[PDB]
This record gives sequence, C-alpha cells and structure tokens, in this order.
Amino acid sequence: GKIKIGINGFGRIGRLVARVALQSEDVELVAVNDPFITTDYMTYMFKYDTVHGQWKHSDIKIKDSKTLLLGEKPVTVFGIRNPDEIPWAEAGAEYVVESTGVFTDKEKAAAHLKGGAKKVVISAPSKDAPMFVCGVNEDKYTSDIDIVSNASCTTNCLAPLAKVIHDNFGIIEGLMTTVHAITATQKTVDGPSSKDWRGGRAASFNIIPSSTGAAKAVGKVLPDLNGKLTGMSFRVPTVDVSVVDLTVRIEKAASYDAIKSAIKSASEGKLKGIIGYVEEDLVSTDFVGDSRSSIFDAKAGIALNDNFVKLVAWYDNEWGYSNRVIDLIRHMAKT
Amino acid sequence: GKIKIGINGFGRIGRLVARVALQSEDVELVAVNDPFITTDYMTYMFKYDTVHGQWKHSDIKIKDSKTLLLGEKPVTVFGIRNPDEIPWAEAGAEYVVESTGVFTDKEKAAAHLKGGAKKVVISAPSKDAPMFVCGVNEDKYTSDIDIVSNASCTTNCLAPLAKVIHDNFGIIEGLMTTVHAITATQKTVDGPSSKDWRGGRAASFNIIPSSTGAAKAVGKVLPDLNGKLTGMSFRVPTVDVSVVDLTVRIEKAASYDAIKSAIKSASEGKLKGIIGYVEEDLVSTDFVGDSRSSIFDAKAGIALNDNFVKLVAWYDNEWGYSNRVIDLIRHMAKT
Amino acid sequence: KIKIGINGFGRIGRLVARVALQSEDVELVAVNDPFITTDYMTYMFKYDTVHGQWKHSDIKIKDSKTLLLGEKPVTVFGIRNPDEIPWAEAGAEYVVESTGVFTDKEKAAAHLKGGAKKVVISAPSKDAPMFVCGVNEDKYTSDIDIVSNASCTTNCLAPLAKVIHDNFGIIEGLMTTVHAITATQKTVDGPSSKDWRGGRAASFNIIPSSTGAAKAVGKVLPDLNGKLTGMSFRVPTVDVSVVDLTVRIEKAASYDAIKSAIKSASEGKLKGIIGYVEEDLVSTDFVGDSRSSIFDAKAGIALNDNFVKLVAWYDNEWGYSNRVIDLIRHMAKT
Amino acid sequence: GKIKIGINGFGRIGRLVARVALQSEDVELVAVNDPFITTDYMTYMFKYDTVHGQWKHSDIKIKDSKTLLLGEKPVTVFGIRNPDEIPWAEAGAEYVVESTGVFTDKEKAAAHLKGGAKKVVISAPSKDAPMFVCGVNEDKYTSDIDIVSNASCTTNCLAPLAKVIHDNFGIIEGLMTTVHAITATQKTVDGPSSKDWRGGRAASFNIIPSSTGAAKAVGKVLPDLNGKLTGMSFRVPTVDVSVVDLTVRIEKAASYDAIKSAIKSASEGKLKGIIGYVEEDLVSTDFVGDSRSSIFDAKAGIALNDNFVKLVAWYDNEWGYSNRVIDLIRHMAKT
Repeated sequence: GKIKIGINGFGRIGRLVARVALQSEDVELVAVNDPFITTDYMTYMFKYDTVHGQWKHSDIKIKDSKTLLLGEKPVTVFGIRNPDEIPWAEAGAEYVVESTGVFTDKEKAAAHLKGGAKKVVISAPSKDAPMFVCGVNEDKYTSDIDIVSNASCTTNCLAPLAKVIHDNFGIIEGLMTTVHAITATQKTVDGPSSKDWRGGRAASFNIIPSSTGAAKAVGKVLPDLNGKLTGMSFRVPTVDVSVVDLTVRIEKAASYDAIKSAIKSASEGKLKGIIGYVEEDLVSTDFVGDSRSSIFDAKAGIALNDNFVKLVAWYDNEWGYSNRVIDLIRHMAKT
Repeated sequence: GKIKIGINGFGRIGRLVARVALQSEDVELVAVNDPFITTDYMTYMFKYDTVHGQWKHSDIKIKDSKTLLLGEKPVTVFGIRNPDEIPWAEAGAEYVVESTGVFTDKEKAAAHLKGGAKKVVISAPSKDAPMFVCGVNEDKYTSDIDIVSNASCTTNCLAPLAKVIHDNFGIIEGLMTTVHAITATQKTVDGPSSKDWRGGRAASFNIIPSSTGAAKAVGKVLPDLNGKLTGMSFRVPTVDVSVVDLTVRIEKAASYDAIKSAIKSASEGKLKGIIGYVEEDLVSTDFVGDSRSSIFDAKAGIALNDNFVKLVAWYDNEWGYSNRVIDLIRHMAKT
Repeated sequence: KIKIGINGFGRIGRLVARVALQSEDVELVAVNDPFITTDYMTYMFKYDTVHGQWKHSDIKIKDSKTLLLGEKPVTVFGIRNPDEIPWAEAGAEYVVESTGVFTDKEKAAAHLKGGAKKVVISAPSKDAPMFVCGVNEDKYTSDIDIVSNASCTTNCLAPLAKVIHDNFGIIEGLMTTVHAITATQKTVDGPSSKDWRGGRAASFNIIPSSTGAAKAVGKVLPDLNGKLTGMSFRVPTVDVSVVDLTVRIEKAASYDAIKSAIKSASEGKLKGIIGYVEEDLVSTDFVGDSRSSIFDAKAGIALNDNFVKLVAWYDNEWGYSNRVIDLIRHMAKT
Repeated sequence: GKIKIGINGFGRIGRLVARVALQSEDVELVAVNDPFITTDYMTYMFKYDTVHGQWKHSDIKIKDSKTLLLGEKPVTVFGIRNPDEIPWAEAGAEYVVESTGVFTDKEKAAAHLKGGAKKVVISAPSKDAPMFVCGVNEDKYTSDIDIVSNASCTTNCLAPLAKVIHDNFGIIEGLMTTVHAITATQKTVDGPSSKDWRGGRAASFNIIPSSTGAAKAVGKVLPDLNGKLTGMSFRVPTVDVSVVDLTVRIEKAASYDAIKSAIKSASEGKLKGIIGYVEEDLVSTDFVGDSRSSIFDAKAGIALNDNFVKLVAWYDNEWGYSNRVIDLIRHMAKT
C-alpha cells in the first residue's frame, strides 16, 4: 500500500531520507518542498552526491517543471515557504518528514497539518515534541500522537547503546563525547556565528568543542538514565560518518569481553539492525553507507576495570539517521 | 594627517584589513559595522585567527557596548544592516571599506556617503565602479570619484604579471587558470547554491572548478589587453593562499631566463612590494601572510618555446589583497 | 581465460585486481608483496576509503600464500626480488608491475625469469615500450615482453589531444594537472630527496610537481612531439584529477565544434576511453569513472576559434587500473 | 653554562627543538643528524615549516658541506645511518636529543654514548628508559642516569592535568580520549601498516582510532595513579594541536568553578609554563605555537555531578612538547 509521505526541506537528511524512500516497499515519496531549490536543481542535487555517489535506480526526468517524473512514479515539487501554506493534502502526503531544520517547536512543525498533512515526523530534536528513538522508546508510541521528534543523528546511537549496557549492567553515572564530522551549519572559514562562537571557525581546519544535549536527551527515551548522563562533542574536518564514545561506570562488575558479547548478542537480537557489532580495524569511511544507528567497535574501546569502562560506537550521522526517519514512519503506520 | 577610515563588513577581509591599518601608522581605523557580529563576538574574532596567527600588536578590550578599544585607541561598532543608515561621518570615516561581497554596486556602495563617508572602496570587482590595481592603473584615479572598486584576489595577481610581460615582451593571447582556495562563499557539505551549483558542493572534499571574470576583468585595468586573455579556476581544499596558471603566448621571442630577469628586475624596484620574486621549492603555506600582490615561482613555471610559456604566481588572496586596500586608500588620498 | 599476476599490491595493484575478479576476461591468480601478509591483504583489499568496501563477493583465507576470492583461489607471495617470484608456478602469464620501484625495461623483466610470458609496467618506463589505450595500442607486436601503460595522467591527456589533433590539428600547447596526493607524499612536512616540494604537507599545501605526461604524449603520438609539455599541482584531495590543456589548433573551430568533435569521438571509436559530460559536476562526482579521459563540456573556456582551454577529468586510480587490464586484453588478442 | 645539544632525528620534532635551542638564550645546537636530509636539503626544512611558520629569527647560511652555519654559529652535519658511530663529542655535544623514534630502547639509544655522548633524551616513551614530564616528576632525575625518555606529546599534557586535579581533589579513577593530529606514522592514502593496520588508512580523510599508553604511562611519573588511568585515541584530519578529553571521578566533592580555579591557581604557580588556562571560545589552531604542555579549556569541559567531571585541556603536540624536551636538559644539567 505504501505510506505516502512528504519531504519538506531538501537538505542532506532531507534527501537522503528521499533516497531511502524511493527504493522501498512500504513507503513512497510523492512531494518535496524547499523554495531554495528549483526543480532543475532539485534533480541535480538529488542525483549527485559527494558522499553517496550517483543515484541511478530509477532515472530522473522532469515532467512539467513543478513535478519530477522520478522514473515511472511522480513526485510533486513545491516552493512554498510557510508550512501552513504548503498544500500537502492536495498532492497526497499522509506523513511529512521534517528535514528543513527551522521548525523544531511542536507548533512550528505542526503548521503541516493545515496544508493537509495527517502525521508529521520532526527529523530533529524537539524542545517539546515526543522524541522516538527506534529500538528504545518507539514502542512507547500511541496513535493519537501527530507530532514526533526523531531525536538527533547522534542520540539514535547513544540511546540504543545505553539501553544495551544499562539493561545488562545498569549505568551509574557516565560521560559521553562524540567525535562528529561537519554538517551544513559550519563555515569553511572563520565567519560569524552568534550561537556557536567556536563553530563559526573554519570547519575543515580545526577541532571544535560544540556542546551537545544528546545525553541530557537520553533522559527522554530512557527515563532511568535521565541525569546519569551528559557529555559534549568535537567537530572535525571529516565529511560524513561520526562516532560516539560513552564512558560509563556500570553498577554490575563485568569485563570488556562480557560487555562486547552483550552488544553483539544485542546486535543479533531485538536490536538487530539498529545497533551493530564490529570487531575489525576500521576507519570512518568504512561506515559510510551503514544503515545502522550505532555500530560497536569492540577493538576501539578500552576498559580500566569491571566498574569503569569506555565504549566507542560508530554511526553515519547522515545515512543511519535517514533510515531511522522512514523506519519510524514504518512504525507509526503499523500502529 | 593619518587618514581615518571604517570597514563595512568584518568578514575575513575586514579583520584582515584592519590588521593592516591598526598596525599601520599612516591610517587609523575608526568605525566598524557588521550587523551580525555584535561587539562581544567581535573581540573574540579580530583577535584569534585560524590562518594568520593570533593578534598580538595591540590589546583588545571593549570599553562599552558601542566602542571597542584596540591598542588603547578607540574604535566604534554599529549593528546597522542598511549601508546608508550608518553614521560614518560621526566616527570620522574619510574613507570606508565595503567588504560584504554584496553591496558592490555604485549605488549600493554609494549609500555610505549618506551617513557621511566621503569615500567608499568596494572590495570586489564592481559592475559600475572603476576598478584599479596598485601597480598598474592606480593613477587613473581622481578626487572627483567617490565610489570605487579594488579588483579581486586574482585580478591583483594576473594584472601586475601580465603587466611586466606586456611591458617587456608582447602578449598576443594567453589563458589563465587558478587553483584557488576555499572561501566563506562556499558550503561545507553538498548544499543548495542558488547561482553557483558547482559551488554548492562539499568545499574541502571536491576539486570544484568555476569561472572567474578576473580573466578579461584585467581587460579593464590594462585596456590594452582586450580579449587577449581569459580563463577559469579550480577551488581546492585550502584555507588560504592561491596560485595562477598563466599559459601565455608571446611575440618578442624570449627565453625563460630573459623573463625571470625581467620579473625580478621588475620586482626589484618598479613593482617592489607590489610583486615578488622567489626561486625556491616552496608551496602554498610558505606564502601565508605575504603582502606582495603577486609572487612569481621562477621554478614551477615552464616554457614550450621562446613564444609559448606557462607562468606561476603565488598569492595570499586574503592577506595580500588587503594591503592593496590600505595602500590604494593610502594612495587614493594623495591625489 | 587470461591468467595474470600482480607484483606489489598497491592501489592500482588492488584495483587492477578488483577488475580481473569482477571481469570475465582476465583471472587473478598471483599476488606478490613482502610488506603485507596474507592475513593483512584480506583487509587492504576488502575495506577501502576512496572506492568503498568490497562486498561484491566473499573473501576467505585458506592457508597462507593461498586466498579465496569467493571460490577462486589466489597464490600470495612475499619474495622481495622480482626475479624470485615463481609466477609460472601459479599460472600468471602477465606480471603486472604495479609496485613503482621497477620501471626499467631491465628491472621489471625479472618476472620474465619467474616464467612469466610478459610484464606490464603500471607507470612510465624510461626504456620499455609505452602504449596508451585508445591512442596507439596498435603499435605493439607479439614480440615486446616489457611494455608500459604510460601514466594515470598520460592515459587521459593522450586521447583528448589526439581527438583534437586529428580534427583541428595541434600547433603548440601546454598543460596543467591539478592532481590528487598519492602514496609518495608525506602526511606532514617530511623528507623527499628528489621532490622537495613533494615532501611538505600533502593535504595542507598545494604542491607544484614536475610532470612530463605531456612530454610523454610526444612518444605515443609522433606528430605531437615537442609541441606539448606541462606541469602539475598536487592539491588536498584523495582522488580524481583534471587535465588543464590550453592549446592552439591549425583549423580555427568554434568551441561547440570541439564539443561535438569530442562528444562524437566518445561515442564509438573511443567509447570506454574518453567521455563527454555536460553537467555541473566535480571531483567526487567521478569516483569510479572507468574512463581514461572525461571531457567537461561546461568547464573549459575558449579565447576564440584559435586558442582554447580544454579540461578533462580522470580518476587517477580507477580509470587507470582499468586501462592496465585493457592493455593486457589487447596483447592477449594480437 | 651553554648546554650544547646534538640532534639525531631531524624531523617535525627534530627541527623544532633546534628552533627552540637557537632561541633558548642558554642552549646550543651544534650537530644535527637525520641521515636522509642533507646539508642542502636541511636548510629548506628548517627554514620553511608548513605549520609553525617560516623561520625568521636567525639568518642561516652554509659554511662548507659537512656544516651549516645558523646565525654565526656552526653546526656539524651528519648523515650517519647508525648511532654506534656518530661522533657526537667529536663535534661537541654533552646531550644528544634522540629524535628518530626508531631508537627508543635504552640499549638502542645508548649507542650514542659510544660516540662521545653524555645524556641522551629520547623524545618518545622507552620500554626500559626513565620517563620524566617537566612540571611533574622532573624531580627524579639523578646525575648518573645518562639515558632518559621524555614521556610523550600526549603524556606531556595529561600529567600536568591529572596532577593539578589529583593533588587538589585526588583521582579515584578516570579515562582519557585524546584527538591527535595526524603525524608521519600515517600514510596519505590507504597503505601498508602491519603494526598498526587502521593507521595506514587515508590519514587525510578518515577517523582512525589509534592506541596510546600515554594514560597508562602517567602511572610512571605519577606512582599513585598507577592503574587508575588509561585510554585510547582518535586521529582526526589536522596537522597540529590536540586535546585530552579526560573523564575522571574525583574524591573531594568540588564544584566545577573550583576545578577551573584549581587548574588556574596552579597554572600560574609551580606549573607556570606547563599548564595553561583558557576561558575563551577558542578552537584548534589558536593553540599553535603554545609551549605549554597542557592548556586547560575552562569552557570546553562539562560535569555530570561534583565527583564525575570531564576536563579538557589542549596541547600543541609538535611544538608544545618540543620545549619540554629542551627544558629537561636545562634541568638535566643544572643537577
């Protein structure tokens, strides 16, 4: 039957979520709206990518410069700025992915109902919107909900990881630090930035300590962990891929070889597909294209003892998250 | 006596230009304006840099929410967006440096004048302003022209070179190409670029080529070389510095040495400090912080015959160019 | 049906391997390399950075010097001196000298001792006969056992020029190649007794490097001799390079006239060698483009019907690693 | 009292200790010897430095072949591929800075004595030699110990830190996660690295998780903290300056304010020159050329609870360290 959704904002996640859509069985992209991208550009954008190569799984021919015959199936293209104006219904979009980045408030992201959107999943943290992390609290969802936050490229990594170690060894207190690549919010040269004074520096030639909320966020998905965790971040000159680094003082004495078998049996378990397991000398690039939320590098980690350890978990901020986007609509539609 | 000027736009060129003035003893920066860099976020800027080392020539402290105080010599800051609405006259801007990559049109830049600024010098080739290149036509200036443009990071490099070869050889044609560094005009990751598609791709991950009017933009500074030139560019992952690839064909059959001797004996006194000469297995970074408008790589360059050669000229697009501003303005005030 | 062997398992060496395994033309049987173990190989060949991970078909170790690329096994050597690799004892007829230390007709002929019929050097050779694909693979008889497939750059600039030359005739020109860093560039300001510049930071500078790929053109295309030559700039990128060829032609022709001349050339007689693309693409846009040259329509600029700048791309690694296999396909059909 | 030094590893770390010596009003560089780099080539690498700026202090000319001539003072050159025959004293050098990183074994670096060498500082941990981290345990050097090791770019950071913290609050335990800038031990493109597989991956375009006993090393200069520390590393794409993401668990419940004032107070005290204290919104590069062994980033760190905090202190590996090297000599002699 396929869940008809509307991608609003054609950014990175914005089309990666697209790319992951037009290549499925249970979902179908029928319209995208980003006023800053003409259709004649919207194709080119979608077609070519520095990180995920050339499309070619359907052909791309513009039908009537406002459509976009995405090889057989059609996909309406809009340039409506205000979310209350975009006419989703008329085109046909039950669910609307929120990949524009400037409407995280449950309201500014709710303006999508008007147009006609039935359900709208905010593809970014939310100051007041139900945060659902696949494999952790996406279970705790109810129909009546119409506005959900799919957490952050990170969180979907830290949470599954935390739910693993915790359900097994209970996290006492723990600091996390993630070596993130650079996104569309960093300059290329020291420029102006009223929010992240530091992030307003050349992103390709420095290390920048951009603060996070991901862990203070895990307090949402996992309640018990609320307060036990926090952390930060380090932006770096890498294009894609990123990596968590949770250091926790578990409350159930166990060795590293035991915590590793844990994630593993958890990666082959219910969490199979969300949290991955890997025991091989790898490097950022080798995860470019990983459809998993969190990858566990059992060799990168280190343990000082059975009560204090440091765990490293890889994760494609772009690809993995973009899968977490559709995968949720897949859940919000089976409910 | 000590020309007082102000910069509109504290971008890379702003702070950098200031660094040339607040350093210089024949010019005195008096007022600045960047509607995006509130005073606070200004000190942290003007001081710490990622390409030209930290600032250590005069203490940087804020006297109040409306006036900095570099090296115990106050300077003012406005949060004004619209040019004209900036009280340039109040500080004492006998001159104003328009560096925002936007307001680069006679009328646009002509705004300032309203606030007071007796003169405005655009820092980017203008459509209706008379561009000049210190070391070529900076005499075609007159005290009757208020708005003027100061060539571009490149024009200031090709100009003086094509100058010395036309002044000593005979330019029939000759194409250019520039392996030019990034800029705050490009995106970090594949991003929408309204007018410059190629430019909307990952900055420090691609060999993004692009056109450069500077080519036959030098057909204005040196009216003699009309059409006799033209070229393009290649933006490569480099924070600063850039090089010129001039494949010129000449008439007066000359040997690569009869050139070096010229380009040197032309840097030894005619365009000394406005053009340099080096014969060393150098690289881009070696040129960081070079006030010369255009360095010549007496080695990297090649010759097919005494009539068809390739010449290479290194330049710190950022730093160097700047000194052309506070030299042009310096000169501009003498006439 | 054509068995081969590679000495030195570098990028080209591995990618030239990735070809023979996914091809139905050539088959990989030998792999000599003293600096990497059988156990280490099954990792330097698997997960890659520029060309991604190799999931195409399962890999597995059998028992040292033995390796399973799916179900087809490959002998793995560690001998250091070429003349001591028993190629003949594994089945490798053609020994691909993709190591970059043996480029002398004499030196790389050490395989010929190991019982290998012919050796294909994967780079310029001061004396061994050079043949660039699409240019003059015809100038090769079944009697030369020490050949060369020119360079990552010459395999690109070669066609592009010939195509222009045949149609509009070349009088004199020059070239530049904003090329990507390679195995012979230090990670940080280090030594290099031959290329000082080439020593400094690899991805933090723009290293100007000597290059006679244009000078080499002269050898694979007689009438173009002495009328070419250029330089190169080693900028901060992992792969793909570009050819900046500013040149004069005898038959004054509009830029479009070249475009179609070019475009029509890359549509029949040279299809799979040269390419023609008219879109705003970049470096990463060409990772894996098995072509030798790839003209960029909207890229180069013309100064008039008698002095234009033709620019073309070419994945130094893949485009080349592919042409090596293509020059073994030719020698295999003479 | 001029301490005559001798270098045996002219590399990123070798040239620097030379620069530091030529400016050290009390040290004397009299012999360099990285066999591969010659008297001609040597000048180049010493003069130009892609990172730490071009050398402008001295003048440096070449008096004959076998010897340089840095500003009036001659320095005997060496191209001896083996330590058992480098005539250190024959040229005059009580101390021999071992900067090859291929002779870290006491007996392997003792091949210097057999040439007329007295003390020999190995700028790299030794499996057997003694470790000293200036500001920490430089107390335990005894006139007799001829061969000594100088911790590491990394340890020479985590020690000043872990100390100023343990002294003031006592570390219960803790993990370190450093982000180092690629070095010569890497390859530019996926190449062989049999002793560190990951390492040989594209150094300029990846996130390679390395290992470093730097944290387990402090248990050698800090006897108490033995087995209380540990940690691995991440080599993101940069050139210089790094960070110590230290996660600890302190004894005396002390608020973050206090941990800042603890580092600071002692940063100006008995550790002046070793620890630093930045309370600004800085980034990577700003730390370039900072001789401190470990600058504390007051604003980067974050605390979960008054016992489990995360302190972050930057250190310019290459340069910062280099000094400590000399410093140990200024100390190894004065006793």
